[PDB]
Amino acid sequence: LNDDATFWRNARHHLVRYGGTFEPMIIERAKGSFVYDADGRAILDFTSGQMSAVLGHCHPEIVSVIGEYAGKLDHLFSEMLSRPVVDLATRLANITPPGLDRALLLSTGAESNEAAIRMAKLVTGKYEIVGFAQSWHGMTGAAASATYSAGRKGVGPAAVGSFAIPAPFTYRPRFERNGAYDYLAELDYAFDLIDRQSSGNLAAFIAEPILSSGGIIELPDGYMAALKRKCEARGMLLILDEAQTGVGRTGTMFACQRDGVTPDILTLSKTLGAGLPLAAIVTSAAIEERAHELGYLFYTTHVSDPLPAAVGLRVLDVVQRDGLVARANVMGDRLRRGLLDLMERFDCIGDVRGRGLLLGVEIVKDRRTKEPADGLGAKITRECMNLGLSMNIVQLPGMGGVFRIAPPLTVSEDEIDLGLSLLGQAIERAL
Amino acid sequence: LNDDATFWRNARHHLVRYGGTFEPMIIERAKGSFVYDADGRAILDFTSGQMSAVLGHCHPEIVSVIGEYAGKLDHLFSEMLSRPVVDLATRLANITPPGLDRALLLSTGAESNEAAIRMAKLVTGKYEIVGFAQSWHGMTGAAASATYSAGRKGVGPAAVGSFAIPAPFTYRPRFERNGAYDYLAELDYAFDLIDRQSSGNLAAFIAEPILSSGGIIELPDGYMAALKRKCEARGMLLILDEAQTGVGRTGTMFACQRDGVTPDILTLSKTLGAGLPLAAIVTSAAIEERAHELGYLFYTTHVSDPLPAAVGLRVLDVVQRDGLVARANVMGDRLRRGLLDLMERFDCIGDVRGRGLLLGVEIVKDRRTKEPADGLGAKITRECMNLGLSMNIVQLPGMGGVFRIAPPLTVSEDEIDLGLSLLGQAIERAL
Amino acid sequence: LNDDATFWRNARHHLVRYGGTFEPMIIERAKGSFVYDADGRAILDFTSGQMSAVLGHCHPEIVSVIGEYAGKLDHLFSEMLSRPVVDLATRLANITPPGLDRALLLSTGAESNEAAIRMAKLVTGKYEIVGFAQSWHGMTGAAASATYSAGRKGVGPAAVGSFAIPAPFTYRPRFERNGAYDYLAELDYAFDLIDRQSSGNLAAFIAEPILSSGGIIELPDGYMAALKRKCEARGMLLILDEAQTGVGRTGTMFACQRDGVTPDILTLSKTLGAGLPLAAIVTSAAIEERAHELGYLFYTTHVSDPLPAAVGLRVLDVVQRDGLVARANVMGDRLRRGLLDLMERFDCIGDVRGRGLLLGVEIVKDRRTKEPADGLGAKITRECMNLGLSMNIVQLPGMGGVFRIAPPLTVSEDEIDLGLSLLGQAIERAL
Amino acid sequence: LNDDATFWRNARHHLVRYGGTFEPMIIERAKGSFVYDADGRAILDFTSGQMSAVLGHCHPEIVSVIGEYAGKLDHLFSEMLSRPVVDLATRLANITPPGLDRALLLSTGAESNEAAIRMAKLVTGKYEIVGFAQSWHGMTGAAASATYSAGRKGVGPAAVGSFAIPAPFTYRPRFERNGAYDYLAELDYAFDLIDRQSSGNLAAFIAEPILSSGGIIELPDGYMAALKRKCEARGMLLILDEAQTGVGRTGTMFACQRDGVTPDILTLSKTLGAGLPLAAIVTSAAIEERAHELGYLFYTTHVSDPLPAAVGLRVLDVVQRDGLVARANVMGDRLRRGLLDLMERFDCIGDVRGRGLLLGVEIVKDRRTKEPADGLGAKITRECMNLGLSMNIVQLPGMGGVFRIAPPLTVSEDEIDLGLSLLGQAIERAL
Ligand SMILES: Cc1ncc(COP(=O)(O)O)c(/C=N/C2(P(=O)(O)O)CCCC2)c1O
Ligand SMILES: Cc1ncc(COP(=O)(O)O)c(/C=N/C2(P(=O)(O)O)CCCC2)c1O
Ligand SMILES: Cc1ncc(COP(=O)(O)O)c(/C=N/C2(P(=O)(O)O)CCCC2)c1O
Ligand SMILES: Cc1ncc(COP(=O)(O)O)c(/C=N/C2(P(=O)(O)O)CCCC2)c1O
Ligand SMILES: [K+]
Ligand SMILES: [K+]
Ligand SMILES: [K+]
Ligand SMILES: [K+]
Ligand code: NA
Ligand code: NA
Ligand code: NA
Ligand code: NA
Repeated sequence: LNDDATFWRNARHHLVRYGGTFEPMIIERAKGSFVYDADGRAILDFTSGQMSAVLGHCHPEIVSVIGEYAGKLDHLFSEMLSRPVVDLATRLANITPPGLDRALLLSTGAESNEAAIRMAKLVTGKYEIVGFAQSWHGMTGAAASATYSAGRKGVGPAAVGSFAIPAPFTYRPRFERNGAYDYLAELDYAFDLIDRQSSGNLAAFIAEPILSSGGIIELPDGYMAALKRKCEARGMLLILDEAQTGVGRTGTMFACQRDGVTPDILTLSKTLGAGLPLAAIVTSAAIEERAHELGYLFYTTHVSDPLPAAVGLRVLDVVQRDGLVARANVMGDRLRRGLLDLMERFDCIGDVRGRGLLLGVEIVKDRRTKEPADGLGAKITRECMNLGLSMNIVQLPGMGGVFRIAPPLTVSEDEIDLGLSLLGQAIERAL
Repeated sequence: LNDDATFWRNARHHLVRYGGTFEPMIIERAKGSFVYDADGRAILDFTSGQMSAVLGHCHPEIVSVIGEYAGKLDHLFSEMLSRPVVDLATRLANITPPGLDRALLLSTGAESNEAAIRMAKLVTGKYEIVGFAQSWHGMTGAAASATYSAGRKGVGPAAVGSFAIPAPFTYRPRFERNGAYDYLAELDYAFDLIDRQSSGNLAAFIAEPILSSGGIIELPDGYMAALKRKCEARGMLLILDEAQTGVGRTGTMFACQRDGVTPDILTLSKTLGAGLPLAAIVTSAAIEERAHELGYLFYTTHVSDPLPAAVGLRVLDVVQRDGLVARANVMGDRLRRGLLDLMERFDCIGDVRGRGLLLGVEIVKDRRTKEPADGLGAKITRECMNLGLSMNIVQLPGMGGVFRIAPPLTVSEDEIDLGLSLLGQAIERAL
Repeated sequence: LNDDATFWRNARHHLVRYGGTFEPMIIERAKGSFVYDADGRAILDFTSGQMSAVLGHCHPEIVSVIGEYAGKLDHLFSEMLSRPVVDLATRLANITPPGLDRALLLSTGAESNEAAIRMAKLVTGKYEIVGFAQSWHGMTGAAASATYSAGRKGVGPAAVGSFAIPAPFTYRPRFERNGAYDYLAELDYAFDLIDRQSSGNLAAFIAEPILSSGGIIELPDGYMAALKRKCEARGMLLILDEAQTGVGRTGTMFACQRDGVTPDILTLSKTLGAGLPLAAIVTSAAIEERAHELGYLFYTTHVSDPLPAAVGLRVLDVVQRDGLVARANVMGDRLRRGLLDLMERFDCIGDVRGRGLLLGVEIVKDRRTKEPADGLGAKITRECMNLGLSMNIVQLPGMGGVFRIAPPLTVSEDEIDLGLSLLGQAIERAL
Repeated sequence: LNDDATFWRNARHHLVRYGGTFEPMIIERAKGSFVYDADGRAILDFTSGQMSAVLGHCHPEIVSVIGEYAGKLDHLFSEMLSRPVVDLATRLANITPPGLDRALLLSTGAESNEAAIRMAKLVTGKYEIVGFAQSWHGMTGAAASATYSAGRKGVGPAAVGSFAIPAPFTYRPRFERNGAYDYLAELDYAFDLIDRQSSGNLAAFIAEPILSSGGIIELPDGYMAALKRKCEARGMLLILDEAQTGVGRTGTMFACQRDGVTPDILTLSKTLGAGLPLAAIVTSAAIEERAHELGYLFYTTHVSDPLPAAVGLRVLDVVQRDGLVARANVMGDRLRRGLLDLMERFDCIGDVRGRGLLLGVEIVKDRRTKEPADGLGAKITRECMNLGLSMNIVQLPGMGGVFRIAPPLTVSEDEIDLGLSLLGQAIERAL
């Protein structure tokens, strides 16, 4: 059982609480698209752990490689090179778009974002950063200064030069030009305001291709491209945060690949390490070169460690080989359809959005009003869990709560169906 | 060979440079107190990788556990608990001093420091942070704002409310009270200045028990304790950064254990993960409780992931079981003695300092003057490498460069001797 | 003549340049609505000096009082009270709206704004300030941090916590709700963005009732009132900057009197000192009381100096007695009509706006396009000067340049006509 | 009488309290070295109003000039030049040292300091400012960020990049080098710390030649000069704040004249306007030129207003003509001697310091201990007042309270004697 008093006792005595609430169970094992509690109950992992496990849990390939390096080459002095590093770095230059030539291998997403940010600041010699008002980039310093979906309060001033502008949001639009949502005019209007506040030290814009924590918000048609133009015009880098969208989750190796818009720095992590702590940034040779001339420094314990590098390489391998970017499209499409059927069935479902296997479902109380349904989302979620489906809903000011659905790229069709089912039941049972 | 042109070519085309210079070799394997290049040359790892591998490389225990969890329980949604987490958290409450009750399990040292810092800020409701002027806490946001040994330049304003005061440094003292180094009066004098600059929002003081990157600078007798008193008097937390001093490196599980001075938050990482990416903070139940009331948030992909948790637990186990804190004292003492013999032999050796197996050697040009010997340090280092001993020297304004010597806690006596020897030769050959 | 080489020589050798360009003449005397050059040429002062002389130049009443105190009571230790101070302070409590009870007497407008701002910060215990994106509050610290019409660049970071939102601008509207300019919805939309960026430390909103330097932009119907509501809802003070709108310039003693919306702090200066250096802030007894409890401090050399206090009292007197707030309405109305006739005559005149004797004229190249007419404004201005009429045009990104017309409240009708004429000619001659 | 209830009533209802406490009297007139209450009691003004009236109160010369311009040329558009301006600007280039060529004419001391500071920032392109830990520069933005004697608390973050270092203080020394106060080594030591905290954006150092509000602290022999060297070495401007030391108060036109060390920008105000609101900054032609190239802007209502300019010119005149810088030396010396006699008489007098007519008297409880005498200072002061001598004591952490004695440069010998007497009595009567 899940009731080990000792377990819960220590848990209560010795854990720092760091947000949300602990799931009332004890996970004892995980494999593929499931986790198993202490009763051996199998739980369908519709979020791939914390939105990371694209290969699923305990992937035999990973398990293989992990072992190899653990026993062969684990960790080294940060000034020593090894093959996994150069290989992974090289693979990355290779699978990313053109213009992305050199990589730096780290440990976390926020870390990856801090590296990028520091780099833009170094090469521009400026420090003002602009993000979206519903963004998430990490808990640390700079990444946190640019995160607006949450965390801004009660912990001192943000970094000097922090700005946000609204994310283009088709589902809940607020900028009309001629009786229609002109999100491109919204962008302009936001930028002028920014331009008016700047001290003249705009260094970069950071953006998630699809805002996840922000409620699965997809940058609409040509926005990304217009955005790059705002940056270029201002002598700013555009940094694309692909912690969750990267590595084939949206059914392209990299989301930025869909818009055909290549950023100045691309950051990776969650899906790169597929559950393990490995991250990276990728920049142009020109940018890398100037950073270097200017003395760029981003030296850590784990930068360039062989074991993690090895793990990411294997992940990229397996993804490539097992043709998982496409599987994300197939399954995603299988899932969307189901979500849309449910939506047919249930009025509380106000929106089915997202891409590939990064889908979002927006719970509303009234389709015409899109009145957020209060408590309803929490219910569905509670219910999914009982029914044995791990889910995640995010709730920001102004919108219905959103289910963030992101199963493993390796998920099966039945697993999808199974999931779609538990969900159907959870909603039925929650109304 | 180490000349694989392809290797070096890609390395040149695809790596972002992030500080220092790449060692001209290709590390192909590592085991125990050695790394091996592409020729199979065995290199004596006198820094335990990047000052992390207390168990040495590829420790069979680690290799065991790594495998287990990789294939059993890897990564989970951050709201799900599992045993390694609670166990490690519990172990930590247990082996740390009194007053340290609850832990948070993360991925990196800077991450660990950011968590701590944010926590102090949350509970004090203030934001000014004070560190030592030769500190190192990480590359990220807040950790970087409090790092003064380097990195402050060319990357925008530091965080609002950043201060430093000089570290008590016996080897090179600058505050005299009655014809003697009154480092305790220095502390007072520094604090008054701080008090005069504060906006009245002093939240914490952060400190390394022994400044490593800063040149193996040990806080002298009663300083730590006086320091805690400065904090207490100001309503500030004292955060102790034990990324490298922790986990028995200085011959106590935790350096703060030596002074009998327990901090408000203790951070751990490097030696905790023993090469793997795992970190932690530990605080009092009272502090944890208030943080929680105030909504403390520090939510990451890898917080509470079972695999890393598992790895740290095993590390603590093995350290305990194999009685490595003591081995650090034995070996350390074996090494110090040798360093002191060399010092007898060579005048360029102006100082042998540090504790346990965290020793520092300060290169000078003249003992009477303690004139830093220019280029000499770099030479010795170059030479050690040829002789097959990996070394690390750090150089700050005002001092001779310092060798940071920190072999694995598992190192053998011959390995020590061997090392002491290569060093003797490197110096001979460098003069 | 105006060519005194010596004069111009020294002027060139010994003056720090501080913006704009020096008028090529030498002002030798001033009286009423004119200044006279070194040739004795009379220049019609359509801006009342630097938008200050509501009584005109060298007002006999002022000249009287100035003398009195100069020879009777000039300057005192800031802890000594005298009658002019208490009288003026009292007069102010008396003529200002309800809710405004206590005054602080200073020297400059920026000074007045800094006092207010510091006060809001003290009583809220917060520090984030929000202004309009085309505002002007002064050159100093905080006033400059909240000034967005200009000056933000090349002089370091602005104050921590600085924000702006767009000013409601009917002439050039950019926020449409249902095929119309919903400036009230714009306000909401701006505030949400602000709310999303705040660290949770919103202390105040500062605003000019009519943006002058910003291009004579009048807050439209009910905006001010909605704004106050944004502040109230957020626990923020609303500070109204009436440096130029105050003291009857807009045909009400205080512009805020028109909307029937009373701010938490009101600041005064330009028109208060009527050319002399005297300023003030006025707050509620409740606010004053709390500031005091919290130790409010704003101690200067000239706070509470009798001479200036005396001068302002006399100004208020004379304004009252000579019924100048009304004269501002009469003359203003006389002037608007003329401006509108010109507008009839000339297409380059795209807008006649403002209130009382604070009128603005927006030069455009095409009425349909409202394309700013480039160089045209500068011409008209040059021409006015030749014709003997001192004018002022302000030019911000996105708009035609604007003439800021603000003659003395004491101006005569013929003087108005005269002015309207020189202008008619200047435009004719500039096309 | 001083009891006008109405007076006190309104005073209570309508005055914002802004620091300290109101003197319980009603000043009705002032002339020469006295102010007179409502009973006609004559009070000996030992602080020249708020340390401003070098000509004394209601100086007939001033009264003359004030009238002239009031009725002739008062205030103008900031782009119009007139003779008083150019004349005063020229006079200033003339009486100041070499290297000081161009002036900017403003209204207040803080204003003057903000102009200077902004200028340094513009020309260095940097923003970090360093001052003394017991400084006073003004209540506004930047001036307040650099003021450390008080005001730092409860009003938000200071400006980004604010630093202080300790002022060299012979009376109460805390840095010993070889059994002696090495204040020059203190300076070095402070600067290294600063160097370690800087983001590499040191723009200027600001300093009062003698810290007044800070307790009449005179920069010792060669310090100023060493300081200039710190700045030069760092590419920083040295800005000298001479609000009170300037204009012959210390018995040199400008205190910096004594050390033969000329700053990059010199600011003036208090004694320049001799009670009226007029200030100025003076810089080198080279600096002015570069500021200008870079677009320097510091545009105010009262910059370059003829009336105030006129008043300062007259002040400089009269000072020159009436040979008041020397009178400051004579009288000062007359006063010091008396203070030293008192000191002979009373043990509570621990220190007689200062220069010219800017003397300070430090009250202590024990000469050997220099234990600040608590309440004693306040007593003496209370007593002086009863005896009819207006005095001012300032009290900072760590020192006895200090009387700041600064009578008019025009003061007479008997007036000095008279003062020395009331003081003798006040102390007698306070013990
Ligand atoms: C006290 C402390 N706290 C946090 C950190 C940072 O942890 P991490 O960079 O992994 O986040 C470190 C990192 N130490 C070094 P080092 O091992 O060579 O001394 C990593 C490369 C240069 C600094 C550290 O000493
Ligand atoms: C775009 C992006 N960048 C960096 C990060 C941070 O990476 P990390 O916290 O590991 O440093 C994240 C983290 N995402 C979450 P999520 O998976 O539930 O959305 C981690 C828990 C709450 C935010 C992220 O989405
Ligand atoms: C060196 C310096 N610079 C600027 C200023 C500020 O000028 P102002 O406040 O008029 O702007 C001052 C003000 N001095 C006092 P003081 O005369 O009692 O010492 C004004 C009341 C308390 C501080 C000053 O000493
Ligand atoms: C609303 C407001 N608040 C404070 C101030 C500043 O007061 P001051 O500069 O005297 O401190 C001003 C100054 N206005 C001008 P203007 O008269 O030409 O518009 C001074 C020259 C350019 C800006 C102002 O409009
Ligand atoms: K490494
Ligand atoms: K996790
Ligand atoms: K005063
Ligand atoms: K002017
Ligand atoms: Na590429
Ligand atoms: Na413990
Ligand atoms: Na009123
Ligand atoms: Na000169």
